This record gives sequence, C-alpha cells and structure tokens, in this order.
Amino acid sequence: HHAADYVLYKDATKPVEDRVADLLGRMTLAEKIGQMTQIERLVATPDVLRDNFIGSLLSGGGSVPRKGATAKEWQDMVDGFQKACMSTRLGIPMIYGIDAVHGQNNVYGATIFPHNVGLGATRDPYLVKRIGEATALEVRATGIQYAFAPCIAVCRDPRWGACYASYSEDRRIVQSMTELIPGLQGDVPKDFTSGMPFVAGKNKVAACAKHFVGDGGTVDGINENNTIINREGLMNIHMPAYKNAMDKGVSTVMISYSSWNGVKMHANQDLVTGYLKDTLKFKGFVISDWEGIDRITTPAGSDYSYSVKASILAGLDMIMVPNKYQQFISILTGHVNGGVIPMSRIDDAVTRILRVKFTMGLFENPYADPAMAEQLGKQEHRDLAREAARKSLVLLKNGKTSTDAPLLPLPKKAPKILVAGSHADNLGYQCGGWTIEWQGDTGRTTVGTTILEAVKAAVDPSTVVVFAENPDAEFVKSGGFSYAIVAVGEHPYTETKGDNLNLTIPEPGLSTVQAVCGGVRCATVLISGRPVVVQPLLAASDALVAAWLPGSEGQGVTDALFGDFGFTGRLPRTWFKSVDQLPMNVGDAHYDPLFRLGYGLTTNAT
Ligand SMILES: CO[C@@H]1O[C@H](CS[C@@H]2O[C@H](CO)[C@@H](O)[C@H](O)[C@H]2O)[C@@H](O)[C@H](O)[C@H]1O
Ligand SMILES: *[C@@H]1O[C@H](CO)[C@@H](O)[C@H](O)[C@H]1NC(C)=O
Ligand SMILES: *[C@@H]1O[C@H](CO)[C@@H](O)[C@H](O)[C@H]1NC(C)=O
Ligand SMILES: *[C@@H]1O[C@H](CO)[C@@H](O)[C@H](O)[C@H]1NC(C)=O
Repeated sequence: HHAADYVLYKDATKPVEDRVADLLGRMTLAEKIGQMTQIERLVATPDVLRDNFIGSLLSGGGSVPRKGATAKEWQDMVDGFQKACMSTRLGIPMIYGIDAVHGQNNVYGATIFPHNVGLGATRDPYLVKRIGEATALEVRATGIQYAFAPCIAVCRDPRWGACYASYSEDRRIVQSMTELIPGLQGDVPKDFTSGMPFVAGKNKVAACAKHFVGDGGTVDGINENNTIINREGLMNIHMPAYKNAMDKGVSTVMISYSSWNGVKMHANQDLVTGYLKDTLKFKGFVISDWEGIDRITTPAGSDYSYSVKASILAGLDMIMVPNKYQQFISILTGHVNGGVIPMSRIDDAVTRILRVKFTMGLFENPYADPAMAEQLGKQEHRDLAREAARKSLVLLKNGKTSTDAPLLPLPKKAPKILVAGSHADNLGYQCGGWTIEWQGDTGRTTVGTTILEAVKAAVDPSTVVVFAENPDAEFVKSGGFSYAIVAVGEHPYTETKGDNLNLTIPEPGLSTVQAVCGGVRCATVLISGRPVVVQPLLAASDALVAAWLPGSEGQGVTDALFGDFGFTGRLPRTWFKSVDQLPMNVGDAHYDPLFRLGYGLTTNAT
C-alpha cells in the first residue's frame, strides 16, 4: 500500500494479525529467540540488546537508574535501551516491565496506594479501576509500558508472606477486583473476544494476571511451595479470576513458582497449554517468574537444559531469565537445532509477543512522552489513594463495653493529645513491601504523610499534639492528655521473607499500647499485611482499627478517626483466634473465627 520501500508490518493502518504474520515470516531463529528473552536492565547495554535481538527488559524490585531518580531520568534510561532495539535489522521495539503493584512503587515520589488486602476491604471495584488508571499514568510518566499486575492470588493461609498482595481469601472478591485490568489497560471494545490481549495506547500499560495458578493455596502458606487440592478446588478457588482477566483482555500471564499436586507450574503443559491457551483461549503472552524455569529442578539451576526444554514445551512464551541471557539463548537455540523443540512452538511464542506489542501501539510509540513526566505523584492520584486508604480501614472495636461512649470519632479540638507507637511516624512501615526497595524499607523513603503528620494537619490549631514513640505509663498518666492515637504493627516484607508461622507483631507494640491505653482513652491503629494475633491489642484498646498497608497518604487514616467520613471497610479475610486453627477460611466445616469475613463496625461522619 504505496512507497517502493514498503514493509507491511511497519504500516500502522494494517490489522494486528497481518502485521504479526508479516513480521514473523521475515525473522531468523536468533530474532525469534531474542523476542522470547527478557533481561534485567542491570545486565543490558546497547550491544547486548542489539546483538541478541532482545525482546523485553525489566526492573526487578529496587532495580532503578539511581536513588531519587526523576521521571525524566527513568524516561531517558528506557529510551536509551529502546534506541538500541530499534537499530536492529527488523526494528522490533522492546517492552519494558516493572512491579507497579500499588502505584509505580519502585519510583521515588510516586503515589503509593494501599496494598491489595486493604483494597479488598473496600468492596469497591470502581475505586480499584480508578487506581489502575492512575497507576498506568504514573508508569507511563517513567517511560514504562508494562506492569506486572494484578496479583490475582487467592490467599487461603495468611502465614504466606505475599498474603497482602491478595485482595481476599474469597475468590468472588478477587474476581470483582480484576477491574484493575481495564484501569491499567483501558476498557475493551463492546465486541471483544475473551482471551485476546488489549491495551488502548500510549497512555495505558500492558497488565499481567499472576501468578498462574494456585500461588495463594500452598501448604502452611509456604511461598513457592506445593498447592495440594483436587481439579474441582483449584478450578473453584484459584482459577475463576483468570477467566475474568481473559474477559477484560489482560495482555500477559506470569506463571507461579508453586506446584499443583507435585507438578511445577513452570513445566505444566496441561494447565499452561491445555487450560490457559486451549480452553480459556488466551492469545496474549505467557511470561515466566524470576528464574522460574531454573526452579523446576532440585537443586534450582542444576539442569538449565531441562529447565528450557520443559518450560518452553509446557507453552511459556517469554522467559524472565533474567541475568544469564547468553546460556538461555544458546540452549534454546540447540534444542531447536536438534528437533527437541519444534519451530511451531517458537513461532507460537513469537506470534503472541508480537501480537501484544502491535496491539498496544508499541511499534507506533516505542519512545516515552516527556509531557507525561508531571503525572508522577500528581495530587489528584494522592487524593484517590487517600480515599482508598480511608475506605480500606476496618473498625474492629469502638468502646471497651456496649455501655461506653464510643471513642471514634475523636474530636479535632482538645487541649492536649498523644500520638505514639513505632508506626505513628514511619512512611516506610505504612507502605510495606514493594516500596522503593523490594522488601520495602524504614522511615522517610519517598513523598508522603505519616499518621503523625496527618493528625497535625487535621486537628484544631489550639490542639497541642505530643509525639512519643514508646512512652512509659507515668509519662501518659502525668501528661494531661484527652486521648491518644497509637500506631503499631508488622515491618515491611515480601514473599518468602514474610512467611511467618506465629503472626505476632514485634515489640515494642503491645507494650506501648498497654502503657498508653492504661493511662488515657486510646485509638489503636494496627498496620499489617494480614490478620495477626490481636486479642491482647483489643483487650487494652478503647478502639482498634485494622489499617492494613495504607500507602503514602496517611491522611486517609485521620479522615475516619476524626469523623470527616464514617468507617465502611469490611474484613476481606477471616481473622483467626490462634495460628493453630489455620488454614481456616469462610466455608470450612470447622469455622471458628475471632471475626468472620465481612465484619466491620461503622461510624457516621460528624
Ligand atoms: C524482583 O527483584 C528480584 O525479585 C525477586 C522477587 S521475585 C518475582 O519478581 C518478579 C519480577 O520482579 C515479580 O513480578 C514477581 O511477582 C515475583 O515473584 C528476588 O528473588 C530477587 O532476589 C530480587 O532481586
Ligand atoms: C516445600 O518446602 C520444603 C521445605 O520447607 C521444600 O524442601 C519442598 O521441596 C517444597 N515443595 C515443593 C513442591 O515446592
Ligand atoms: C515468629 O515468626 C517470625 C518469622 O518466622 C519470627 O521472626 C518471629 O521472631 C517469631 N515470633 C515469636 C513470638 O516467636
Ligand atoms: C449513625 O447513623 C446511622 C444511619 O442513619 C444511625 O442509625 C445511627 O444511630 C448513627 N449513630 C451516631 C452515633 O450518630
């Protein structure tokens, strides 16, 4: 369709399927296996990208150009890499991926939304969609086109260190929250075929339903372990949200480290090809987890040649290598050269990677929009995050007897108030895992508002606010306080580091609450990624709030404490009496909760 140097795949007016087929038919084996290769930015250089025909890059947790980098620095790094890819013979742009799982959370000054467990408390899919929209703007502000989200794990045991990344133990709440997908990607057309990938264009990102499948169902919530359950139960609990994701055009699926009934997901042809591709009709690309194929064997990495054979024959399309791309390319090349992996398997993987790249507009807009840089940390997104934090909060108790004056809401005007606890003035603690660093971090790691700063911003100017992190009983009894707000809880963690059999918060925590609440009426704010042992915190507290991991906008806590808004959140998980009861989920024969799924006390706006 015109000029003498005309190449169909480069024509933006031709249909995706014709541009894919036109490009695939021109590629060498090296170009094909290049597309199937994702590498860390930490090992990428122009020459590596160009000479290996690399298809994708990622930032893993904490993989950043430097500490405190601006949105423009991120854009320049991504463009740098993309310039190299676009200089290859075929000019195939790379897709850059990142864990934007509660905002663009590796980026300094990015808005940090509550983690998924808290969003589950909101029962507000439309709020989660809005979070998806804001996240896509903030990811595109940094030049990135691909978010590894959403986690549609169904956590069935809160000893799992990723329990906070699950919206709920109820598959129905996880299904409702797949509205994240059309937030990140855009709404699919009215006509849409379930399983086709979709991204609206340069102001949206590709999404990733992960981790397929049963990441939330491991024995003793041990991260990466064995999910022991029959076909009926995998299909009734862990699968359904994958179908919702297909209907909303999720562009990719990341495979789980976990096994189903002793079979590595990363080697499971029946589930990856039989079910996801041939039954659910997935037409996007399937990506590995991080060294996922390496972990097929025991030990991990002890037969990479197997790892490649088993993972690629199971139907995986793109491999998050992510460092040793030379070994990955050499070994897949040999298996194809020896007839062990047929060319048709390579062509199907490359067809799906190119389908996603063409669909999402990457060949038309391979470079970053410098005008999107101001989207990062935009006050409108913060206001959204604040709304979400507030709606996430679950009021567990509001008066020590039925007869007491309810403590909440608190008055903004009082002569003197106490704000206390390890978590009252710690932005890192309130964001948790996957914030600036992989495992999250302590203190003032990014832009935000702690509980202490929110209280000072909220109260009447005549109200004297005293901060003491760990005050003793005498300090409180002598200080002349009207009331105390005390904030304690879990430290930041992710995945295996947060696997935890006893689920009790670190000291000082209980001690500071007992010391404070012993001397003056107290509202306790519990910062956690999951239910933890709570009876002793309750027994001491006049009121207690489960705030989960509310993110950067701490004023969402104070919006409810002080009666600007009523408490509306409902537990999206069972709150246990004792860890010995676990696993224990809404529905089981032997169901004895401290607080059932769906519990939450209410208040009214003053
Ligand atoms: C992420 O940085 C490196 O991360 C892994 C955590 S694992 C895996 O990472 C994927 C890509 O970041 C995520 O999308 C996925 O949900 C996770 O399961 C860790 O092993 C490395 O030590 C860390 O450097
Ligand atoms: C589960 O964890 C144990 C150790 O805690 C490990 O040795 C075993 O191989 C794991 N099982 C699976 C199938 O991943
Ligand atoms: C409980 O488990 C965690 C993680 O394994 C551990 O760090 C913590 O010290 C333990 N707590 C108690 C009370 O033993
Ligand atoms: C809160 O408002 C509800 C809804 O009308 C009402 O039933 C309840 O009595 C109110 N409680 C307080 C403490 O104002």
